[PDB]
Amino acid sequence: PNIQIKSIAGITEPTILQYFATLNAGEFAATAALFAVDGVMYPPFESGIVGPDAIAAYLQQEAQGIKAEPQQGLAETSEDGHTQVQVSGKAQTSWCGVNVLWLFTLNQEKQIIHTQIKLLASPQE
Amino acid sequence: IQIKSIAGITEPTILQYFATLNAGEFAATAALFAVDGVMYPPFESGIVGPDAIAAYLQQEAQGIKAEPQQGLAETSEDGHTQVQVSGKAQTSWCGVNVLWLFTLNQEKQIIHTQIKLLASPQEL
Amino acid sequence: QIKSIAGITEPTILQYFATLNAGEFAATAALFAVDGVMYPPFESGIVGPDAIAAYLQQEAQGIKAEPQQGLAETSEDGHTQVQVSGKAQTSWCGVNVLWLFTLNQEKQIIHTQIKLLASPQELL
Amino acid sequence: LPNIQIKSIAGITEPTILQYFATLNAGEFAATAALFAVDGVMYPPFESGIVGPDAIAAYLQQEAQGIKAEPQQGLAETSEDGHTQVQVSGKAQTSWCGVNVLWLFTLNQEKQIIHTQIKLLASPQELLA
Amino acid sequence: PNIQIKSIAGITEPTILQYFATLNAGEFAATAALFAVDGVMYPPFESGIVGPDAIAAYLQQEAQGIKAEPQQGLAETSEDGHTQVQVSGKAQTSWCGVNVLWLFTLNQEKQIIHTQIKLLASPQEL
Amino acid sequence: PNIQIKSIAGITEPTILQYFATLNAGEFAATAALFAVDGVMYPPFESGIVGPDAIAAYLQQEAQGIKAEPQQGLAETSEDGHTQVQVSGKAQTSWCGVNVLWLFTLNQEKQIIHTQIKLLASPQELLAL
Amino acid sequence: LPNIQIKSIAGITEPTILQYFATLNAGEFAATAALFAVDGVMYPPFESGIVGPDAIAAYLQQEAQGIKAEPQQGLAETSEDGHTQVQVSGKAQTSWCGVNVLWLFTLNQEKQIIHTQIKLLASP
Amino acid sequence: PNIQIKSIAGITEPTILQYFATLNAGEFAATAALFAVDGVMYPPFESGIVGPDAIAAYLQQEAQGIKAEPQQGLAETSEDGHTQVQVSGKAQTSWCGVNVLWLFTLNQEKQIIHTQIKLLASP
Amino acid sequence: SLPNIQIKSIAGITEPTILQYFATLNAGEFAATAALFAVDGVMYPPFESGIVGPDAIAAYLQQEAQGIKAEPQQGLAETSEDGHTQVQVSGKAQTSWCGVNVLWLFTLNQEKQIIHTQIKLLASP
Amino acid sequence: PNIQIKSIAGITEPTILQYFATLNAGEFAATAALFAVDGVMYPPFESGIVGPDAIAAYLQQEAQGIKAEPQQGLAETSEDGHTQVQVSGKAQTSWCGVNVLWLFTLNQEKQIIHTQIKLLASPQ
Amino acid sequence: IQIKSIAGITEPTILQYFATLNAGEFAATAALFAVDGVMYPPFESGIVGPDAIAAYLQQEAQGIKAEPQQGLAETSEDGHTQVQVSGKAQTSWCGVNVLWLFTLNQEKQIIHTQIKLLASPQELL
Amino acid sequence: LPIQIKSIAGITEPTILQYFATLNAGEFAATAALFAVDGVMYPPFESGIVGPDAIAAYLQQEAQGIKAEPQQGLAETSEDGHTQVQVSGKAQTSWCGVNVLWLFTLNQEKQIIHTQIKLLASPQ
Repeated sequence: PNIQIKSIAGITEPTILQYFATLNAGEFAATAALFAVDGVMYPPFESGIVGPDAIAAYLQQEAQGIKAEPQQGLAETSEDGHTQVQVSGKAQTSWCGVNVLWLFTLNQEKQIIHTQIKLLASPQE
Repeated sequence: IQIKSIAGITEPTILQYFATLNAGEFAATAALFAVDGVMYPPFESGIVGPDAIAAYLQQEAQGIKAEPQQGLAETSEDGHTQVQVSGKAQTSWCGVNVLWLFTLNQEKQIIHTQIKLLASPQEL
Repeated sequence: QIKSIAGITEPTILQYFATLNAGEFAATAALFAVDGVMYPPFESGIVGPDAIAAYLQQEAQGIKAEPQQGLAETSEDGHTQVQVSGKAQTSWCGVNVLWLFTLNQEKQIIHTQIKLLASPQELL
Repeated sequence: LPNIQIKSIAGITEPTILQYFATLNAGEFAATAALFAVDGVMYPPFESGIVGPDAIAAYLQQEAQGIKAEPQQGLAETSEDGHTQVQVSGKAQTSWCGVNVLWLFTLNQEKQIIHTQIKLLASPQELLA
Repeated sequence: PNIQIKSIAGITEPTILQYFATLNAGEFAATAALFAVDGVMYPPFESGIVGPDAIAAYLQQEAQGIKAEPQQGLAETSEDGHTQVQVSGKAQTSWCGVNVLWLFTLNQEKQIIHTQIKLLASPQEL
Repeated sequence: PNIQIKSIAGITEPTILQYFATLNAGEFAATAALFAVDGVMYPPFESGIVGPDAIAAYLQQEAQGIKAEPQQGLAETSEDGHTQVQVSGKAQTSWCGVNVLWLFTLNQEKQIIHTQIKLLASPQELLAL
Repeated sequence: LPNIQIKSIAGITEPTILQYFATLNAGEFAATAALFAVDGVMYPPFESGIVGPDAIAAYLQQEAQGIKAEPQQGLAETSEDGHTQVQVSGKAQTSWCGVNVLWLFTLNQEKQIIHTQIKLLASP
Repeated sequence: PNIQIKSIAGITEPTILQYFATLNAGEFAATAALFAVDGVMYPPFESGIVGPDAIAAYLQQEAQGIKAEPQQGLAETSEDGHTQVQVSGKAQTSWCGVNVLWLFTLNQEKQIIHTQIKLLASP
Repeated sequence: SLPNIQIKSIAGITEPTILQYFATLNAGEFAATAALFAVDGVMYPPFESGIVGPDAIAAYLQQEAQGIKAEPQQGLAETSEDGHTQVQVSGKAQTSWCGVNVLWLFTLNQEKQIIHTQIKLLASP
Repeated sequence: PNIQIKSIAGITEPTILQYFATLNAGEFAATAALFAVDGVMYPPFESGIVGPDAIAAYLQQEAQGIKAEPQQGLAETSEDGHTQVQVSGKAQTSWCGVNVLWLFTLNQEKQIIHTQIKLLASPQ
Repeated sequence: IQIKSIAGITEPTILQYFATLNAGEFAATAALFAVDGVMYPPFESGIVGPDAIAAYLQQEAQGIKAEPQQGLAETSEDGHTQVQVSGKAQTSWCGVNVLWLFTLNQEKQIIHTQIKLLASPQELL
Repeated sequence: LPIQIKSIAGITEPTILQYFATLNAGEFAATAALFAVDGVMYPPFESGIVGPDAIAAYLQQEAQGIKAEPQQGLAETSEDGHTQVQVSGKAQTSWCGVNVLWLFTLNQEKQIIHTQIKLLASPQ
């Protein structure tokens, strides 16, 4: 299946664009494949999910019907060769919509070692 | 906007090179290359770095649709990735069959890419 | 200096080819009537000199037309029909082309069209 | 990549003439020069007659930069010999100064500019004294 | 003489496997045999060599002591029943080794109609 | 043409034409190349030989004096896309000539998956009196 | 490269001024610009101030092409602070049209143009 | 009078272009004017010549026949606000041309403090 | 066929044994090449061990030097106190797939026989 | 300390003469200065030593009391503007002496990008 | 770190001349000369060939600091290069203003170099 | 400045191949240089010619336009260290050929001490 994604201001990291594109297409396999073997997805509020297999199972049930809408981002390369990425935008679900900051850390080979979402909103929690 | 899948190719950089080339994101395409990454177009000499590359693409690559059908990718001893991709290039005047070659570094940046036309006795 | 074309003396046509090869796309578009149409081979149909000049600025970079010969006819309405056959070489591919044109009474290009011929035609 | 805006000149449909203005406007001084016959002459308003396309492209390369011609309307005649006379009137602007202009052209049987001349037309000068 | 037949990732087309196998074992009459009667082998530098007989002579003198090491390749079937094959790898001669793209076009009967070698740039800075 | 791939009545599958031509020319690398990675040559009296490398090795030692003279063959296409081929003929070595049925099985890509030999009644078993 | 015509201007003997006109007329826009201080300002007519030689030279390259300055006369005075105030009057010709002009120049102790300004003499 | 000088690669310093242009057109008064009050001209071989009056004098009688043809030069500004200039080229006379290095040192105000010629030949 | 022998000029080199070394090499004629050596003359090819005597050398050149074209461009020659001649020649060795730049080293005895020759390639780390 | 600067037949490239003159004089800092910033001296048997600082370091401890005696050499200029130099002769250090081929490559600025040493003959 | 640039001078031989003299590398300086190259110092007669030149430099040029400020260069018809560099030379006993002249052959060896003293603080009373 | 000879069967002695290759090229100066200082060339019928200078001079006037075509030869080494060579073939001109036997005696340094030619034929 062919997938589409809106390009994200300040980001040309291909792993990051693919992460968003796959997610909005339902290809949770391709999304989880972007993680390294021991890569960790922390979603909002729930505990960390490890490895492509568990990650892709998590997405299959929970991440259906969410549309990620990243507007902008920044990427910096640390001393150890890892890449740190911040991306801001909106999530839209079938109930309501929120503002979101997505955090990624990629290895020397651009596999997602970990990613963490935080909502942009103050003690309504 | 517009990431077509390519049989046998799942490498995000490769899919996006063709995706961005199909839009007018010659800067987005260009950014996929390493700082000293080379783009040898067919018949011209090697164009070094994302800046030159995005310049080249802005004047010459307008109105071209790459239509990659299939590809294979292999990992060398040095960690580098070798990719071949085949398919069509449609221009306003004619459609040709094309082999795209790519070598990626350990960081998935295109170190070099080369195009070879598929066709026999065609002069200059 | 404006090369001749066997069988063709009609200035608008000589000027059409000469201006394209030298990349003078404003000159090329100026030959068209206000509502003149350039139908390139695979795409829509481009109206007016402003549009036409734009299109020629992006796609027709690197092109060389090589008309060999032509014919021309004058219709009952005062218009002039011109057929010019030859080769068009771009950085990808060279093709055998037949340019069709229709000038009005003032010798402005009302519309032009490009048609392909053959070359890879073995068959049994 | 220059934006190309092609005027459209009232009463003038002779393509060589529409090219002439189109070319000058966008800086294709080579194209402009191509429009002349081999021994064709361009008389700009103040200097002497410049001969042949090679010279004319030189002259236009250094002098005509930045210039915007704005031909408004025109007339044309076809002579007994097959030549075409053309008169086009309008404004020529520079970033320093704008005047009103009559461009004269003559074309040979082959629609090449044999000669073109510029004539300046009175602008707000008060002979009203 | 020890014969080492390597797989070629993505390539299972027997004529193509044979071409590489024969070259490496120095069976250049077998290599030539894979071509159509009017088949053309274009080496990288010299002009086109026509027919099995010429091809076999050429390989007898020039191709001695070469090792082709194809890595991977792709293929495509045209409408005319022909097969296009693109194979990429290294060719080593012990004086020098270069990276190469082999192109092949096979007719309906799997005979090589024409094959070309194209060199790929190696360390060539500025 | 000096270099020759002889036809075999009934047989147009090129893998098979090449199998016989290469055997007869001694080009055992070319022959072994026809087989898939895990292809098996079962010679008539010995156990199966697996993979091109082994098959070339075998043919280098045991098939040096050999002349296959295939006469005719047939082929069929199974449900799975494999091709079955039967080719009957004579095989002459320096020690003895026999009547032979060669069997082949080709994958979808026309590589030899397996081949077998089956001896046929010869001129002298036919002297059954 | 260019030959430099250091035209006399009645009333003006300051070389920076003579050279400002001379370099302009020879097409030497980088020479002209060099006459300014590092933070010197050229106020052309109608557009805003342009600061520094590089910027000035750049501006001159695109806009000043084709123009002959024809200064006729000028006057200079030295201020208490050691600066020099110069007015020069005359024409600026183009191939299409001539305007009368007043060039103003203030120079520093080191004969650099710290600023210049042009005023056209007319009233549109 | 209109004064002529073929441009000098790497030099835009006006006092320097004036010097050569005045020299060539014979205006030795104007040349001398470029010097500070105690400015020195060292011509080839002979001693210093101090101030405009002496310089003009000197130029009137010796320099009449010479076309200086400077081709290139360089200028840099020392810490003392002075400018140092090297200009190289040919000096033609009606009998013979030689290659020349001209040296100039300018004060803050761009007057020539001192200038020195040197021939490039080895007879 | 007796090969036609092409005695290409080599700028700076006039010693026939050296001009003929290349010329024979190019013609096949490896036996003629080998004859240029003294009885105990040594050919050190690149990477491999030294090879002694015309017999051994013609054997070696028969199997390895097939389809190589030496392309010597210039050279220099000096005569030592002992009457021997020291020659260096630089140039290209072309095969049908690739070329390298080459320095040939030669030492000739008083009788212009090659007592030893050594080749070195000019590239790589 | 007496310095002796021998001519090298066939070789007039100054960097190369300096390399040898310097080495034989104990001026390793100078020798090292001949190399580009990222230039490499490969000595025989050991691995490559990058940069002048390192190269001077190396030469200070290991290279004392070596006398290079180059005899003759050839040079070439490549398409890229680099120079390749091959120099042959003897290295002597009293206790034992060997025949040597020095190899050099210079950039467009005549700095040494890499130099290697190859030992030659006498063993058999 | 080594090899200072000189305004307007890109000729490596000249850069190397100054750098080497400043550090006491008279061997490196002398080596820039052609075999028959001449160093005319300002008061003495000309010194021929690298061996002599290094000798001269060993006993007269120790303690010198040359401070070239700028220079120019021209290529003559015969392919020779002509270089003029001006600046200061300070020794322990006194400083001077100097014009260094150089002539290079086609191969950028120094054929000859000459020193001209420029007028210093000499008041003309 | 390349010269060539067809391979001579049984001969690899380089002085001998050069003699023929120089001769056929017209390079009679080089042919003469193969002889020792007191080397003698006895041509057919005429008296012996001594030394390269005389030899080259002779060859300049008499050897013009003759192509030697040696087919086979033998070489032996005597007890004195000299080399005795016999070569047989044709000597052609554009009119008519004759069969020839060349004899050569070389010194230890492979210089031609003497050569003699004989016609093979019983006419005249």
